[PDB]
Amino acid sequence: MVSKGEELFTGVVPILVELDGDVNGHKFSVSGEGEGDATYGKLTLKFICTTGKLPVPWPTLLTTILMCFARYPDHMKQHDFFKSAMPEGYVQERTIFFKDDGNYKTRAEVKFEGDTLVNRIELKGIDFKEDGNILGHKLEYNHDSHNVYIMADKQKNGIKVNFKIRHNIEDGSVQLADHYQQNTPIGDGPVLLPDNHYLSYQSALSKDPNEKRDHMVLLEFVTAAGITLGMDELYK
Repeated sequence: MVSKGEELFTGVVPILVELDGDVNGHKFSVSGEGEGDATYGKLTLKFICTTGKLPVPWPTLLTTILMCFARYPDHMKQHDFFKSAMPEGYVQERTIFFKDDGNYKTRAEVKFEGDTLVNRIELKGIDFKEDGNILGHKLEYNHDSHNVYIMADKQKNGIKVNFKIRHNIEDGSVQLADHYQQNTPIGDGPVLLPDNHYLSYQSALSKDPNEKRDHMVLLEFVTAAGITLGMDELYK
């Protein structure tokens, strides 16, 4: 018997992900599996495009395909909306605007099914350029560190989240992907509404040498942190 969602994350938790996508009319499905351990903010997953070739680069899907696995330090545990909403889950919705190119709109449900934390997602992408960095597969196979800023959404009883991913391109340029995100509880019970804070992300992208299908192996580390008030040196 558990009184708080965070109690479900004291050990290793199995994960499943299932994604149905449609980008410029190219339809695909992705299945993922692995495990998360919130005590050190780790996720490890393997994803497979089960319908054939992925029509977009794996790195553009990475933010879409589990913030409940962040490590929140003791002094911040009262700000962890994500686990508080468990086991019933939360909905996570985004629009991601790729600068000078198309956009993804996503809706996901993250919730326990039996002992397993399951992320089920629909993604629709429109207005992409056939010869742009996305459909043209010009992204490097990596995803650099990023800090995502979170604030409470009082009226929806959830949170709002914005961040700007800088995807590296083969030619040395970057491709910006503006993320706008909202999460709301699935259940009707109380959740923690957090003060403003950060999640620090790292992601390491690899391939399984024995895997011949289109796939991505992913490791994420995620830890929560507070903010500091920047000051211009003039004011110090």
